[PDB]
Amino acid sequence: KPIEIIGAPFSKGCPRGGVEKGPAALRKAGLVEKLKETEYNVRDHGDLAFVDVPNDSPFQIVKNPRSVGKANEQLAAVVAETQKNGTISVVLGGDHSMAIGSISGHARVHPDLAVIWVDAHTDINTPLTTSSGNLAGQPVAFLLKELKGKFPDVPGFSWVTPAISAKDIVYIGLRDVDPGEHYIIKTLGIKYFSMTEVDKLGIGKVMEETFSYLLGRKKRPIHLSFDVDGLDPVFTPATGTPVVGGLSYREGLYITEEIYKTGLLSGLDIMEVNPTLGKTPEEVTRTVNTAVALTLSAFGTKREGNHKPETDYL
Ligand SMILES: [Mn+2]
Ligand SMILES: [Mn+2]
Repeated sequence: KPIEIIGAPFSKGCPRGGVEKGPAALRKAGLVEKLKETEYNVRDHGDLAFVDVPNDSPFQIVKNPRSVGKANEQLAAVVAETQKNGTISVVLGGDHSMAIGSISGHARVHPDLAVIWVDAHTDINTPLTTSSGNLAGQPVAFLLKELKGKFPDVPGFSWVTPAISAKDIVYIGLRDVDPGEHYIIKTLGIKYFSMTEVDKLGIGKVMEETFSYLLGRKKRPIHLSFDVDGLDPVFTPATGTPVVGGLSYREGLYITEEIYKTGLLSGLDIMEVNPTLGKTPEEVTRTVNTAVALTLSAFGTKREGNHKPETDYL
């Protein structure tokens, strides 16, 4: 099964800049080369070039609506294209607003996909509930069928068509949810494992329940959207919205190892690595290293070890 790396150096999803440098930082560590050592064939699509929309005025409180909408429409096309050729798409973030295009394009080919969203945040604010207007905090609102018509049509997103229902997504790692967002996830009956549930059950039981919920009735493609801020800031400090009390490095790898074992990974997003936000060079190395480790883990690298078949090592 082939892999296609797609860079999304974009940061208009938030006011802070820097996350657009994420793809470069990840590639610098040798991510592409390391992936080629797994049992997957790897193709690098390179980084997408995003055309900035001039005079991109704010739609009400929403910032950079047209630019974000355009970047995501382009990403959606690329991902849909790769999915059509039966390859696994891997999007290297910039900001999480890019999940709109990544998941939308993925859903065009696999409408029955299930989403596992690892994040400290729900990123489900709507243009009407957001207090900042940052689209990086509203991705899920543009993807859910249940929220269609719950907010005004935003300039640059008419191409969007709600990909999944609130019942096809599972959140893991939540600990910084706005009131409006909490109201939404409760009202919509969305399945989630906040840090409270992770502490209660243990990451082992969390994954067990996550798969039983999403795959119990039918096996289907999995789209893993991973926000590095889902892990505690002591592991992934170089990110824009760090929140204390997060998933450990170990828990993060456990998630990816279990997802690899399902053999259902169809799409993956590695988002929010902002190289300009490390307080030191090492904080960046630390963040990039775990983002890289998570990616390789999603593709077969196991902590117990690995070895190539049909090879008598002795
Ligand atoms: Mn996020
Ligand atoms: Mn986040």
